[PDB]
Amino acid sequence: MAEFSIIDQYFNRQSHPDVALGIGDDSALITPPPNQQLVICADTLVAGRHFPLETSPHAIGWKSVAVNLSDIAAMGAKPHSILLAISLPQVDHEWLEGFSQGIYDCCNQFGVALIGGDTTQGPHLTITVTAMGWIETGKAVLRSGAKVGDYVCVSGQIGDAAYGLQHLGHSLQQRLDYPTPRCKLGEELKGLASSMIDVSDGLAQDLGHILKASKVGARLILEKLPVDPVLQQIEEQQRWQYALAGGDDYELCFTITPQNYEKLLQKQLDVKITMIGQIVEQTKLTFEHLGSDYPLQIHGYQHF
Amino acid sequence: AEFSIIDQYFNRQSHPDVALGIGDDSALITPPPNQQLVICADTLVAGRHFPLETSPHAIGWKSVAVNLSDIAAMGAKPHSILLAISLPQVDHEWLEGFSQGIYDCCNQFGVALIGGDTTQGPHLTITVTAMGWIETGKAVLRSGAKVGDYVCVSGQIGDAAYGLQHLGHSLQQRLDYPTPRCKLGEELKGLASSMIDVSDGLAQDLGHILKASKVGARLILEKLPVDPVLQQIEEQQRWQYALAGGDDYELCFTITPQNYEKLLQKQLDVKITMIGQIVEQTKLTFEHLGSDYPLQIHGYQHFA
Ligand SMILES: Nc1ncnc2c1ncn2[C@@H]1O[C@H](COP(=O)(O)OP(=O)(O)O)[C@@H](O)[C@H]1O
Ligand SMILES: Nc1ncnc2c1ncn2[C@@H]1O[C@H](COP(=O)(O)OP(=O)(O)O)[C@@H](O)[C@H]1O
Ligand SMILES: Cc1ncc(C[n+]2csc(CCOP(=O)(O)OP(=O)(O)O)c2C)c(N)n1
Ligand SMILES: Cc1ncc(C[n+]2csc(CCOP(=O)(O)OP(=O)(O)O)c2C)c(N)n1
Ligand SMILES: [Mg+2]
Ligand SMILES: [Mg+2]
Ligand SMILES: [Mg+2]
Ligand SMILES: [Mg+2]
Ligand SMILES: [Mg+2]
Ligand SMILES: [Mg+2]
Ligand SMILES: [Mg+2]
Ligand SMILES: [Mg+2]
Ligand code: NA
Ligand code: NA
Ligand code: NA
Ligand code: NA
Repeated sequence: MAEFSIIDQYFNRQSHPDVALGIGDDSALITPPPNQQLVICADTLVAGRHFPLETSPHAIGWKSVAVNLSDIAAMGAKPHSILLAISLPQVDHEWLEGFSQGIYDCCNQFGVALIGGDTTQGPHLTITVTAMGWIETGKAVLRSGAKVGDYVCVSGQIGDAAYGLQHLGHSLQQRLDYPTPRCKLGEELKGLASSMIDVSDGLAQDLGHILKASKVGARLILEKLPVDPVLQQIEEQQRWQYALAGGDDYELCFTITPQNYEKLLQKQLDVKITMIGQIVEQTKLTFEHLGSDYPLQIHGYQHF
Repeated sequence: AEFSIIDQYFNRQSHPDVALGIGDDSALITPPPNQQLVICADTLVAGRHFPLETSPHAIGWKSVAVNLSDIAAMGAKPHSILLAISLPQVDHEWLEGFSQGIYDCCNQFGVALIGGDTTQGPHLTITVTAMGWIETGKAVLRSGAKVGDYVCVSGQIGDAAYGLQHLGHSLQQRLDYPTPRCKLGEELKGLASSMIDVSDGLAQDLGHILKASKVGARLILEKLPVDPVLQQIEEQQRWQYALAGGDDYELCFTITPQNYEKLLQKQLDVKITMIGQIVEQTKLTFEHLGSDYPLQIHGYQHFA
């Protein structure tokens, strides 16, 4: 079984009616919805670096899609379709069946179509997914735009996936293996959030991209960070390391005025929202604990 | 480090046809009116899609070229690319040459680099996503070939496959620096009845058209456009390079006699050769000096 049978056997379910031309030709074709901009991103997952080597093939496929839908959500946009480029050393039916199942389970959960890609042989498992979304023209939430006085907020919990990586077997491994892209929240933040980013590297480092892009600073309250009860029971130091520098969260961190935060809380959401601090004028990220300044040194995930 | 790599090598101005380029979670494109998005992605694996010692400039060039080739194969105009690279080491001399190759190909064809992803991985792997636009409904597909249509191919075929086995020969330039036939693809909109780019080998790639169109073809072996160097080698090897070599990135297309006459009236920037015609019998056969010529051909396939 070779390249072309592989595509047909695992990556060629019937295309959505809303896709002008799916898998089968030199490119895919999409008809843009009217009065909307294309939103596009791509992220690579390297075996043994973005996930443990023994990660289940289903989880590998899920996360490959999930982390890229998360980057669409971080813009306020609605995801539409993906391309899948996979390089793998060996043809393993069992692995490919479970991997394609994770691809399609994530796509199906968020209404996304798989419309093309590329399948190659290479010595190390390497997956690049390109994601495409659409957004009302002009309405994208940027990493710039945060203003002094805006609240700093984050969805869900932070630190779960990082704790899980260090405690494989623990229930919190599910947050490492199966992050949830906050797609509907991202769309609900269109027109409310003044800036936004998804927490892939670590909350402090990813907030920092907003602070640099907006030429502002932020003061965070450590005891308001939303952590899992398990992390609430570990020592404070390691708890805040996990929460602020763990990464792999794929939650949304955003800024928002107090008035728009009240409108956001009136909405029906599928995820917890926590206000964790405020944007300030001084161009520094600082931490507060029990009403006093808390010095804290911290580094997020960077390749190389 | 990762963030310095992007800023130093992959962050040239955006440019004008791009609402939001590099620096956010996704890129933003305002679609031109009355046009469909054309999108594709191809992966290059070091030591497999190019000799390990290929210059970084040629690696960058080809990474873009092979993807513009799949846009050209639809009759579409290329617009922008994303670049996903997994690198074992940070090498500034390599990165300078590679990024220069990326941009030299983009600049030659009016294409913007609007985003991507940079990761560490044990083996050099590059996936470019290419985006183009086509007047709605006017894409040239792999289906559509009709009995009586001529089979044509641009340029020369076999050059790159010869160069790969004769590294150091002048024809290595066609391996290292294929030319995507962008303008020709555009000029075949409304003229070609079907089209594919010849990445795997003319016989196999024409085979994809034959299967999608439910027709066959008869090719005239002495009409195949080969380099003078291949004209001087034994004819069996000549035909294997020409028909199963791959890596040509020429356009193979079908066209009515009537529309072929119109194509010739255009001032084209590449040679065009009529090499045979579509027939009812659903087989690819070869003819040489007026008689059937049996030929066993196997084009490129991963895991084969
Ligand atoms: N893993 C994949 N998932 C989805 N579609 C894929 C995948 N690999 C390839 N494809 C699709 O299968 C078709 C054949 O792929 P390919 O032979 O690589 O095309 P080309 O030779 O034009 O680059 C294309 O339509 C491509 O987008
Ligand atoms: N090699 C590259 N070429 C072009 N753009 C790139 C490349 N690598 C990353 N980018 C861009 O740099 C920015 C930051 O990348 P990254 O930190 O990986 O984003 P994210 O964490 O949201 O996935 C993005 O805008 C991305 O599109
Ligand atoms: C085996 C293993 N080691 C380490 C990690 C942690 N990790 C890997 S990548 C990463 C950051 C997210 O990946 P990146 O490539 O930076 O994604 P992007 O910012 O492009 O979305 C983290 C915290 C992991 N998930 N698995
Ligand atoms: C070192 C090396 N070995 C072999 C080849 C030949 N080769 C590699 S890939 C390929 C076909 C084109 O690659 P593929 O991944 O199938 O591209 P696609 O069809 O997706 O465009 C050929 C002929 C090469 N260029 N370099
Ligand atoms: Mg092609
Ligand atoms: Mg990224
Ligand atoms: Mg990302
Ligand atoms: Mg391909
Ligand atoms: Mg990152
Ligand atoms: Mg992001
Ligand atoms: Mg291709
Ligand atoms: Mg191929
Ligand atoms: Na990305
Ligand atoms: Na990444
Ligand atoms: Na492709
Ligand atoms: Na390929």
